[PDB]
Amino acid sequence: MYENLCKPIKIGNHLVKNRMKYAATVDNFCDTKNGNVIDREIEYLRERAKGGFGIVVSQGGYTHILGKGYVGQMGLVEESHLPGLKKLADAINAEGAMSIGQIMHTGRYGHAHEYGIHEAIAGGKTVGPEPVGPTAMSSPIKRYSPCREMTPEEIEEQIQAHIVAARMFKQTGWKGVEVCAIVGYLIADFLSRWTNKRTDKWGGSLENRARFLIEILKGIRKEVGDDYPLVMRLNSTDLIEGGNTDEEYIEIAKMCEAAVRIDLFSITVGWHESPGAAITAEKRPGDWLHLADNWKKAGIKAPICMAYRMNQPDVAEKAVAEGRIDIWEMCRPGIADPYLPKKVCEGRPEDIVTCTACNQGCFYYVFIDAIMGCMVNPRVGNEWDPAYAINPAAKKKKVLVVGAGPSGMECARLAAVRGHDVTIMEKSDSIGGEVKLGVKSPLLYDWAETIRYYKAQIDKLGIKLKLNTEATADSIKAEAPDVLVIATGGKPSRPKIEGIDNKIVTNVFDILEGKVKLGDKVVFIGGNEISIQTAEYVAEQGKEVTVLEKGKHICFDVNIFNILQHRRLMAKLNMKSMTNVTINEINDDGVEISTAGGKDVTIEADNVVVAEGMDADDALAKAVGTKIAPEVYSIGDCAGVRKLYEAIHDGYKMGVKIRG
Ligand SMILES: CC(C)(COP(=O)(O)OP(=O)(O)OC[C@H]1O[C@@H](n2cnc3c(N)ncnc32)[C@H](O)[C@@H]1OP(=O)(O)O)[C@@H](O)C(=O)NCCC(=O)NCCSC(=O)c1ccc2ccccc2c1
Ligand SMILES: Cc1cc2nc3c(=O)[nH]c(=O)nc-3n(C[C@H](O)[C@H](O)[C@H](O)COP(=O)(O)OP(=O)(O)OC[C@H]3O[C@@H](n4cnc5c(N)ncnc54)[C@H](O)[C@@H]3O)c2cc1C
Ligand SMILES: Cc1cc2nc3c(=O)[nH]c(=O)nc-3n(C[C@H](O)[C@H](O)[C@H](O)COP(=O)(O)O)c2cc1C
Ligand code: SF4
Repeated sequence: MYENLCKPIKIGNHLVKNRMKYAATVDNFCDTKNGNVIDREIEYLRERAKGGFGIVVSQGGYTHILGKGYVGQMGLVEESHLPGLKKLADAINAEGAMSIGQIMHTGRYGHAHEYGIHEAIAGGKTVGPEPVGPTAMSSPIKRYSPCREMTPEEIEEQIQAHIVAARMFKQTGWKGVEVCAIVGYLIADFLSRWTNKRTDKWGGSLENRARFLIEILKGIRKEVGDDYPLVMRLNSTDLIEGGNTDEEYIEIAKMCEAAVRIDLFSITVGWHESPGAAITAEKRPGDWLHLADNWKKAGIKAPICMAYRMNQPDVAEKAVAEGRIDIWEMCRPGIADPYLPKKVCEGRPEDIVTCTACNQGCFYYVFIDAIMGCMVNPRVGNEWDPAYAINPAAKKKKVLVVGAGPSGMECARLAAVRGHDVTIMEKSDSIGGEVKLGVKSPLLYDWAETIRYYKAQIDKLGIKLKLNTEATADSIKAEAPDVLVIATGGKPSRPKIEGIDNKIVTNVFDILEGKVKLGDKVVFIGGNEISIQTAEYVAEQGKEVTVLEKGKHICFDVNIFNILQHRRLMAKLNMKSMTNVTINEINDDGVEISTAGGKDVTIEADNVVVAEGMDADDALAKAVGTKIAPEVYSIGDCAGVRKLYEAIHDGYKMGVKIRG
């Protein structure tokens, strides 16, 4: 089934069992006080190695405190870091994965001041805690603070720190070393003409900008020796106006191959300051592969790997078959499903927990300096935690799950995996709940992969699925289960708006279930994530859509990464939006609003969607109490409206805790 992806490959002298590589992922799982590797990190990475990845990369470790860019970033500076690095290599290696350690000074993106640092020693001098770069400059975005210009002594010290980092990996049993020269971190800062205005030997010509990197590479090669695998990450495109050209990145790669033997090139897209889409759902699998072709035709010797929205095994298999890339590299597909390679090579891709590119538990949580999680994978960061262990149930119980939404389906899946006798009662003709409605939205196409996964799991686990079956107090009593799990989700709210009872008024459920025929002018009251995604579905059908928000911003419940993707799509779809508006009335003609400036205006509509929020659909839970069955639980939105992350996590927590 996946002959090309499951084919072995030599990386330097080391033979890798397949073409699937798990990419570097800073997750804030390391000790925030000192950069030490701890059990949370060991177990996270051990699971990707158990999952069958041929190559497992560590997160990028800072070579100096000023280069620490995440609250729990791994350190590569002191002798005290060596024990944890050994423990991490042993855990990855024992699984038969090639352990590769990554070196990553975050440069201009450093946040030492926020991590309780007020002073440090750099280039033999006491300096402030500000981030460092080849040139003193500011960032076009708030997140990153103005950087200080490194002295040549600081530049020389960093080459030495990179060599030391490489030595630390080799002595602790790591099978290879990866130099992170991407996305706007320190090396990428010296490489790009946008960030490097230096007039000495470290900037100017392309060779001068590449000198820091070449010196780091030459230094590492001399230290680790000729037989040790030395790999690297380099941009194929920075998506920065005034940055380096795509051909320039190829010329840099050729400078690297000419100085040291490079055993693998990981090719990347964008900088964190890039205004364009790189990793969102706007990018489909294979949208970046032409870049790999250009590296191949330029004559790059070393094997090449590429990630960047490559979440589909069929797209990657073809890419490797055609020799476009030698290795399918991935980060978020491996966060979502650490067993993706084991599933690919056993020929069971219907079992894959696909990454939906929601950027919540991964990108968002890490950038807001929180412990990394995952929407579709509740085990992310919890692999080390005994409360998340999946153990067979001693005595089998009759488990009744009410509702085939994501919380109910995750609970049912875990309870059946652990050996319970599980039944799901679903009031509609299909599974998925609000996920089934959401999949109609332009950016939520990968939600069909979530429906596919659960449908295949229910089948395989022998869960008794009862569709078109509304659970009532009497049908529960007839079923007589040992455990009742209520997962009836949420329902659109009905705020106290004048003229809400008007026939022009509809809701998000009616739109997405096809229970309403819409006109040409459609007006949405509410600017939350759900309202926006239903509005985007309506506008994509070539209709005139206006979104009215009483609060200060639209997409107020949307994470920082997805905010941009909605701005781009609402512009492309010619969508109108108004914030700080007072909704006065809904009438036959549309909705009467008063702006914050005091202007009374009529928003003309054929349909008015009242989408201000969701209420818990808890009527069943209130009707039956806590005594209808020996154990009664409410999970997901019916227990209090939250979002998908909390629904899938509630489901998992419920499924693992059902006792025997
Ligand atoms: C989520 C951000 C990281 C930060 O956003 P934030 O809201 O925190 O920005 P800020 O607080 O500074 O406010 C700036 C304003 O501009 C907007 N904005 C922020 N970043 C922007 C941007 N990059 N382009 C255009 N506009 C941007 C933002 O919505 C906001 O609007 P406002 O609320 O009305 O003031 C954002 O810059 C962003 O999504 N950038 C694109 C990320 C990207 O594609 N990177 C390359 C692919 S990922 C990659 O290769 C990589 C490599 C190493 C990594 C290591 C660790 C973690 C991730 C890594 C990823
Ligand atoms: C258009 C849209 C877009 C969204 N976008 C996002 C997003 O981008 N990010 C995010 O985090 N969240 C998003 N959400 C919210 C997210 O989908 C929900 O939070 C999540 O589905 C809640 O899961 P749940 O299992 O608790 O409930 P539900 O998904 O609502 O499932 C409940 C299920 O129970 C069934 N049911 C109800 N009563 C009974 C009964 N008595 N007997 C039997 N079955 C019954 C229903 O038919 C349904 O299948 C979106 C929702 C919608 C509608
Ligand atoms: C939470 C998170 C942390 C990341 N940390 C690193 C890192 O330490 N080093 C690195 O080179 N890339 C890092 N990346 C980038 C990924 O390795 C990957 O190249 C990128 O997310 C695109 O691939 P994908 O679509 O498979 O996720 C990170 C990405 C995420 C989601
Ligand atoms: S949190 Fe969302 S984007 Fe990140 S790995 Fe999980 S499903 Fe993918």
